[PDB]
Amino acid sequence: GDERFYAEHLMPTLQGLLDPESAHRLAVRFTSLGLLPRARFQDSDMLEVRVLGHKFRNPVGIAAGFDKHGEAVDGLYKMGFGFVEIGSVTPKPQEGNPRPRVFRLPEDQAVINRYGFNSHGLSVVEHRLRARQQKQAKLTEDGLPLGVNLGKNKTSVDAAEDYAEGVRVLGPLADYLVVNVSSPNTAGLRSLQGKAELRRLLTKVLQERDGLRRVHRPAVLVKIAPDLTSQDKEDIASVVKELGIDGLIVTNTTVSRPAGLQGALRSETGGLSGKPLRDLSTQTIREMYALTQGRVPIIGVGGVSSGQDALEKIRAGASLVQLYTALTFWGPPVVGKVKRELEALLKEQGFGGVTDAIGADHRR
Ligand SMILES: Cc1cc2nc3c(=O)[nH]c(=O)nc-3n(C[C@H](O)[C@H](O)[C@H](O)COP(=O)(O)O)c2cc1C
Ligand SMILES: O=C(Nc1cc(Cl)cc(Cl)c1)Nc1ccccc1C(=O)O
Ligand SMILES: CCCCCCCCCCC[N+](C)(C)[O-]
Ligand SMILES: O=C1C[C@@H](C(=O)O)NC(=O)N1
Repeated sequence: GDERFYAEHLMPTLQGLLDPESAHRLAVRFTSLGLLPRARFQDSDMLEVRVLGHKFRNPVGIAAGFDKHGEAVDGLYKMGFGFVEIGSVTPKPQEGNPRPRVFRLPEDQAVINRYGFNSHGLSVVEHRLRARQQKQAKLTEDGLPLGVNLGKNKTSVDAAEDYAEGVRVLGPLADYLVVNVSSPNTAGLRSLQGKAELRRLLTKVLQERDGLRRVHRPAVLVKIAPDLTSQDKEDIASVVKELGIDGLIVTNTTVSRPAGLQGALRSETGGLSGKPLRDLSTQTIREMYALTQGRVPIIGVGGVSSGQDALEKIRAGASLVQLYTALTFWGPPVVGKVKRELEALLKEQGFGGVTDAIGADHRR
């Protein structure tokens, strides 16, 4: 699990041999078989966070979209992530967009994808999680929670009902649910982010959640785009506080193309992730934290590949962070790297632990 060997040799060679979707599929397969490094980094108490009704032994999770179908959850904990989010899962199976649909921008340390919610569907994922449900219960009790990100089918005629089905089927199996209302790659999905129908949508979601038995009742979070107007964000903050949404995930990929991208493939359609997204997502965290008065837990995601990247989102108001794209460039060692650097920076800047640092920028 040597960071330099993966970063300088293994990964560059893998990317030379495999297109990104092939690499992704191979990585999921290897991970689910435990064929990858087991974290030697043992988490210190400084990294522990309590939010969303759970203990997280460290604040660094794997973002949705890597393990879309729930196949590699245990290998991902083994890799050192403090929590795992699977999905997005749609109600029925669907294939997603035609290939190629994932693109590498090496010069920018970025990826563009237009997968389009390729999904095994709720039923398959349900049985997959049921097969390890008790193992997960112990992991969660141990401080390693599981999130499930819910999507909707391309041809769906009623978006709210798709999400409602997801709550009923996978909600009993998840520590938290994510209503993904921010994918760049499904027609019309992102406009579920406007006020009146976001309120209608989330009201129905929360009602379905509340109808689940107490011990099987997940937290519900909303995952938003980096691409929202001031008005959108203002409206989302309002609805979230009004309905009692448990948290926000900030952010999904961007449909923007920031000035300065060098990759040959920069003009491919889809969502951009990685380094070019980093500060855009950090600023969105900062804004949503202020609009919710620091009362609504935020998971910060976008361009995290170092302890500094993570701490900047934490200080901006994130209680937890996720990464994905950094894994595709640096490989598994990046997880321990981020955790180790985060702990060092926390001591360095005088924080007793992660919890003390949450939102710290707003208190200056
Ligand atoms: C290949 C790929 C597939 C993704 N699939 C999903 C998805 O299915 N559901 C979702 O909510 N986010 C998905 N995302 C977005 C990530 O969860 C994350 O929000 C985004 O990539 C920003 O974090 P990062 O810069 O560390 O990659 C995907 C991202 C990538 C790169
Ligand atoms: O996931 C990996 N690679 C990978 C390689 C290793 Cl050696 C380990 C792990 Cl977990 C993942 N790669 C990707 C995942 C999603 C989208 C694009 C890629 C890519 O390669 O461009
Ligand atoms: C029966 C429905 C089948 C849907 C399959 C969708 C593509 C799944 C490809 C493997 C997972 N992955 C995200 C790594 O491409
Ligand atoms: O939420 C999502 C969906 C994913 C996909 O296209 O499957 N692409 C993304 O970048 N974010």
